[PDB]
Amino acid sequence: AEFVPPPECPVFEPSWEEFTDPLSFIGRIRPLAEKTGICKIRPPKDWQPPFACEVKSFRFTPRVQRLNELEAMTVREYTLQSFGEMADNFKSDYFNMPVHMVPTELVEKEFWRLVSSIEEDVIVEYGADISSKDFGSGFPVKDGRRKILPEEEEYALSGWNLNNMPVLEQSVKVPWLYVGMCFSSFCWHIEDHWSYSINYLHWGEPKTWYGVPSHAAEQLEEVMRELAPELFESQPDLLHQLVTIMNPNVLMEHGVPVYRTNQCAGEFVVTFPRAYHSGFNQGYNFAEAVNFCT
Ligand SMILES: O=C(O)CCNc1cc(N2CCCN(C(=O)CO)CC2)nc(-c2ccccn2)n1
Ligand SMILES: [Mn+2]
Repeated sequence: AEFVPPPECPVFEPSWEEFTDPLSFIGRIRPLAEKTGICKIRPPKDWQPPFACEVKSFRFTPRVQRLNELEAMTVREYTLQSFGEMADNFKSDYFNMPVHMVPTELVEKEFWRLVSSIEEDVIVEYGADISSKDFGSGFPVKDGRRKILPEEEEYALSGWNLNNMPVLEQSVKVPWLYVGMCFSSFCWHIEDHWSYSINYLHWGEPKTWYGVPSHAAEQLEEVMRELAPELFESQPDLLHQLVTIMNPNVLMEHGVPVYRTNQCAGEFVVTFPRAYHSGFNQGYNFAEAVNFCT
């Protein structure tokens, strides 16, 4: 009856030698991680980049998300502080306990119950698709728009700085920010041009991920087309991906391999080419993501 968590995706804790270059490291872990779609990377313990966003002027209007909008078939400005105050108040009121005491398995189980619930309409807000050009990237950048301390220059030049990832494909982009709260989510989808993606959680409560390897991409799309609303069945992928929310247990019951992970603060998540992925936030957090080429 209740949610059965998918198996855990691979977690890598590279040494300082293996942490020298991201593309080299991702290429060596590819034989395993591409069989799970997503993977988690924990940097060395002393690798702690400072949060470099202009928090004094950071303002945004988040988007409203109704969890059961598909089942039921049916805009305030915040600062970073005011959104976090709303986010913590929502979670502590909903679970009747401090936000840091709510188990991740409980938020996960309750999230998927609310998505399919008809008698309970839960509505959250998500600060999504905030460009790193608006208020700066979460990573220090030698832009000249903000001071970089000597202890922060190694992070401004690091290859794991998402602003330093290669983004140009060989033929004949900047990171985006996401301010999450409890139950704010993103549905199943693949990146444009089947591109890689790397995600870094700067701070806050964990972000729960679900991933499907690329070898099962067609199987997921077939299951989606079979069970998604018939009114959205003939929609193109770029538009259907806006409303492709589906319980992972439903995919697993149809033979789709699904892996999960809890991305905690200071940890990376890499999605491989054509790896369908979805997830939700356990609470107030801040993430940065960019597509990169190999
Ligand atoms: O929350 C994170 O830390 C990043 C999760 N990853 C996203 C998030 C995203 N936002 C936020 C969630 C709502 N939402 C969807 O649910 C449909 O995707 C769309 C807007 N949009 C994308 C995306 C879109 C088009 C092509 C590639 N990617 N990826
Ligand atoms: Mn995406």
